[PDB]
Amino acid sequence: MKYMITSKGDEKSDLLRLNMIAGFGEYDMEYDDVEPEIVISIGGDGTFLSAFHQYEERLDEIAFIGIHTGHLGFYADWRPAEADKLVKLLAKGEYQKVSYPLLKTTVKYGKEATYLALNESTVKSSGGPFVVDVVINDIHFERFRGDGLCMSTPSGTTAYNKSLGGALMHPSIEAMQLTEMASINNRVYRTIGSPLVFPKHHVVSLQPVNDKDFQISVDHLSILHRDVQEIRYEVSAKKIHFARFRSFPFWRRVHDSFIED
Amino acid sequence: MKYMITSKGDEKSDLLRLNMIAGFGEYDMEYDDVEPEIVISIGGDGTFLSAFHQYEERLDEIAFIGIHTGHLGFYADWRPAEADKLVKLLAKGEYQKVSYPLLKTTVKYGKEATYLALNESTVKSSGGPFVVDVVINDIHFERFRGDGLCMSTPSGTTAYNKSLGGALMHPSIEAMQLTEMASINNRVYRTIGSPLVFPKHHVVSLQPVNDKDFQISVDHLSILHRDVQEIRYEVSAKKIHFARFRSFPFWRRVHDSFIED
Amino acid sequence: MKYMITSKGDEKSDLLRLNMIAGFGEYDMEYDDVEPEIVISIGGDGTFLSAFHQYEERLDEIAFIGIHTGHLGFYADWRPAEADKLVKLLAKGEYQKVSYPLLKTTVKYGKEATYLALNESTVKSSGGPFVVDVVINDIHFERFRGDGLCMSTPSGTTAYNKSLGGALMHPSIEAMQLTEMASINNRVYRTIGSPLVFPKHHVVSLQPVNDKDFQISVDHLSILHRDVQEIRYEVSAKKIHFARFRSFPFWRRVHDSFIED
Amino acid sequence: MKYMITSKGDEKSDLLRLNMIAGFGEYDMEYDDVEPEIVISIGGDGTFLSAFHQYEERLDEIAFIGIHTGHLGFYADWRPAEADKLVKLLAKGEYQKVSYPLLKTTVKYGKEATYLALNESTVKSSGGPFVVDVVINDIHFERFRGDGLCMSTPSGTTAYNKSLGGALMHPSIEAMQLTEMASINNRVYRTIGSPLVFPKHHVVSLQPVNDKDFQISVDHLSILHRDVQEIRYEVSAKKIHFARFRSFPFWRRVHDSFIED
Ligand SMILES: Cc1nc2c(N)ncnc2n1CCO
Ligand SMILES: Cc1nc2c(N)ncnc2n1CCO
Ligand SMILES: Cc1nc2c(N)ncnc2n1CCO
Ligand SMILES: Cc1nc2c(N)ncnc2n1CCO
Repeated sequence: MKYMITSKGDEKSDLLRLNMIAGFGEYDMEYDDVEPEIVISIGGDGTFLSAFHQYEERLDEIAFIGIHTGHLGFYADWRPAEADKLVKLLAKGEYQKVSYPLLKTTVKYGKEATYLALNESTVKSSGGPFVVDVVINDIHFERFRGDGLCMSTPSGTTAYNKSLGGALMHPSIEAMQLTEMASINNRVYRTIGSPLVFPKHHVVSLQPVNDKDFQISVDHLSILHRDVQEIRYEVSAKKIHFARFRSFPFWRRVHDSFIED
Repeated sequence: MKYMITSKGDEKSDLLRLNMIAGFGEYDMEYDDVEPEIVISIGGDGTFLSAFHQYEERLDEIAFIGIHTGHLGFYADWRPAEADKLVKLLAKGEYQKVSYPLLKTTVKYGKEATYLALNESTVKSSGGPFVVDVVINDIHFERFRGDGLCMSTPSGTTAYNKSLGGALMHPSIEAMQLTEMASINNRVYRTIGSPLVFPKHHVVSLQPVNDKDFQISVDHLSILHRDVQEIRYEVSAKKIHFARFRSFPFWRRVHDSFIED
Repeated sequence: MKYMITSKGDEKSDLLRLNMIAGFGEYDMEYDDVEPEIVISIGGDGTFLSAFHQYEERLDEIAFIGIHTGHLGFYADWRPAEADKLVKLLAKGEYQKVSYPLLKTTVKYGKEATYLALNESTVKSSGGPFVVDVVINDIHFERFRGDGLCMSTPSGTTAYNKSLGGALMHPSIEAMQLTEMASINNRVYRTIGSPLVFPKHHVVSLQPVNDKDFQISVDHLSILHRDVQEIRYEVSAKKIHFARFRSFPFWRRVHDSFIED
Repeated sequence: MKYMITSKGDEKSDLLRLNMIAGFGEYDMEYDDVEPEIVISIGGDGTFLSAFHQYEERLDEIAFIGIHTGHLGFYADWRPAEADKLVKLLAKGEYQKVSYPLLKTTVKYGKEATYLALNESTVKSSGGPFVVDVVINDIHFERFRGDGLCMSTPSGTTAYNKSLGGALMHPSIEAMQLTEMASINNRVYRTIGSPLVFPKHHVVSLQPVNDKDFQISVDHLSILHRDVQEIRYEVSAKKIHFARFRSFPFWRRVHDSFIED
């Protein structure tokens, strides 16, 4: 079927791309980077992240695959030596697909803007103090003061979420996790401190107290939004689909990345 | 139908119990503490915990209710002033039921012993050093050295799990969370550090490295087990059933307990 | 002697200032905000912080006093009701002085710039990834990757240092404490994680690995420095001098601010 | 002069001991394990710890040296290959001595008992809940509820203190650090959470609220004390003296143990 391949841009990732394309030339596979059904990422998890956001409007028609030319990644989790076996099983098809949950972020102004995140979305101040009221399912939960907040996907829990003390969630759990950044807790300002894991259909909204300008990141895209009235987090109805050609368990992927390999 | 009421044992909880029983006497309600369908706990979350383990072999035939004579609890979450309205709606029936996940703990010896936990199960050393190999789904994940480990239910995340840095999970998520106690991480011993959230059907097993004696707790029951070969954690197939007479959201219950009320 | 008074600028702090000045008019006290020997801060700890940096070149000739028109502060630690008793004991003199350690920050370019910090100095990235080599006493200690680093004074440990997990140090200890911000620790990048407390004459230097641009803060002053070659931290030879008119222990000040008052 | 050598008891540590003794036989050195002036520990930090407590009543007449037959230790910080160069410089004398601060622990009953700690002293419950009032310099600081408390020496900060989130202090700082174990913080029970670093002459006392029985550890000695009325912590007037034959900085020792070697 139709396929395309992105590359980190360095020498080793470009040459591995040209080899798979040539290998794909020996099968009924059409290269099409406009309406592809297979998207192969060669490089790292960041290269995978860019491939995800390049085709985030066609998520239900694509099965992603990641190849890591460097260290092992949680998304680019196949060694370059498996490329020739990869193009082989990709051309036959009949493979199985695995789906991971995504995070929807809505930004309301004085107008709206929606985004999808494969890892996490963070909110910080535009320079001054960061103060937001945290509203869970329309119930005011807390007034947060500190550096910022981070809402992570399940598979995103191994990224920025881990550095903030968040838990690692298996990606089969449809949920989202909220962690704090350098919260100030004293006699008069109190946060929950613990990370919070929210299930599907739970809406977490951040509302400004004074400053209405926040530096909002979604994966590696960080944009200063101005005159913000609300930031809404919830598990997305959309899922990212992976092509599965063998068994590489998430917990094993966690072990290899943080314990030793 | 059949019902029973447990009490913390102090004066205020005993008198509230006798009042509900007398109120129940005005309805078609038979007091039966052998095969009850309604179990009312009056006191605190600990009183609720004892009521749970008193009838853990009849979990599918019972809807639990907790009344807090002291501070608000996550299980005993109804004020004593709601007792007369409680006995009223309990007698009519037609109420809705809410189910929370439970944790199964299996202990293997040189023989087996199984337990159910409403909050958490912890493992510690019998005095010496605590060292276990952590095996997730038959894959060796890590060798843990430290004070001990804690596997928490979703609703149990607000108890001991919270004190160890674990996240707070909404109890509609069928999962279990593993946290570390004072892990030693250096050049040669490394743990994941982050809490781990496991979905249904994921089996986490602890295996001894040297000492085969561990102090194992299950909720408030702590027993020294000897000649242990394995400790297996997994989400239980059984669930605890609550009677729901109005709306008291979990996140609201979290706010009232840790932010302010 | 010579004195001056700064104010937060709001109504209550301005009027308390005019009252103390009028009270000072009944004594041999000359108002001089150019070469003062007494500097009174009325407002909050931030107002005190501005008063410190306004006269940081005359630190050895000044005894500072802070009055809090709002909540209790660690520097502005005297209630407005003590103002008339304050001006009284300040005019007589013969009071005792207390000294707190300060932090010296040196920035080297491709040129040098030095600063003094009463609370802390932080280093972060100019947008991209923050990576620095940490060199303690000319010995390379670690390569830090994460959000940033914070070096705190003893009295500054109750501010940003506390939010990052740092310890609270009694200000009679001449030392400085370094804490991490959202460090990434995996198989290939490892930080110490624990906060580090350095004594006098220990030099901690940060050196760039790739990006030479860092957003450096010193108390509430945050400046983007460009083409940076080194950042040097060490306990300053200078100390801030407080006027002591009664006993308000630091640990008591910690209790009142974080436990309850 | 007079000297003695302790050994871990395994084969490699025993043989290295007999070699140094034979090497000492070529010098004016008398083996005396009753009134030694040199105490050499061969094994690990635990072997060093036992050597410290074996001669804790003669601390001012002894210069300790540690040799690690296994991994590098913070006290046993000299490789076995340096033994022949060690016995050489030890016999000549004229070496320099380095002193580290120690922690004094006093236990009051309904009678008193005092102890010295090279690493730390911990207090925990005898099975039930651990609740103590924390009194700093006769001022009630907090009511602690949780697993227990740990007061660490400067050099002890790299041991149990590190696992609890405490900071690493350079041992030239005469101070002690208090850390919390799994504290419960909610609406009604609040602890400081942050570790606390106390200077010389600051007295930290723990007082029972209900249970008067506590499991108290001092380094590796753990004893159940009964009918306890008070536990007093303070920096000891005594110091441990090390023989210094070259330069092995503490921060370098920290790097080798936790970063990589
Ligand atoms: C892009 C990315 N996604 C990640 C993830 N889900 N878990 C761990 N690491 C990750 N990275 C590398 C930058 O943090
Ligand atoms: C018995 C109990 N269960 C709890 C829970 N699930 N969350 C918070 N607190 C709890 N308690 C009180 C003792 O910790
Ligand atoms: C200006 C300031 N200094 C502080 C300090 N040393 N400890 C706690 N709080 C402090 N504040 C208030 C802003 O954090
Ligand atoms: C006996 C000992 N003392 C230590 C110390 N001061 N720092 C790190 N590790 C240490 N050990 C080994 C057991 O934790």
